[PDB]
Amino acid sequence: KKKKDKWASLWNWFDITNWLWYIKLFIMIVGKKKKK
Repeated sequence: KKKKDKWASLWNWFDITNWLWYIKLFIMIVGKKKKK
């Protein structure tokens, strides 16, 4: 493999979405625990 590439950046970019995936799930769950 070689640095400097569209795929190489995907590792540094997707890295931010790795945990961000859970966030989207928190936005929903947080609405359930809310209750009346």
